[PDB]
Amino acid sequence: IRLPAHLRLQPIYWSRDDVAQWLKWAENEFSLSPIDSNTFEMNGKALLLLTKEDFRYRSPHSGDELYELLQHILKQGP
Ligand SMILES: [Cl-]
Repeated sequence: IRLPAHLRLQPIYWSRDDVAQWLKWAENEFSLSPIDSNTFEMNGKALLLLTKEDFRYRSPHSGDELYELLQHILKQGP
């Protein structure tokens, strides 16, 4: 993945602006339906506490994909 540099940190340290940039990157990188940043106005800590369901309610169309992408990020190697 061509993850942005500042996002190479462990997601537990991502800021709220960092998560804003994360949604921008994914939508562009994976051609996802638009995502409002206001939808996911949170830090990395709070974002990691979300369920794929929660992502979907917040983003009905590209929500679950973001969840799984986040899991890939977290899962460096199987
Ligand atoms: Cl913050």
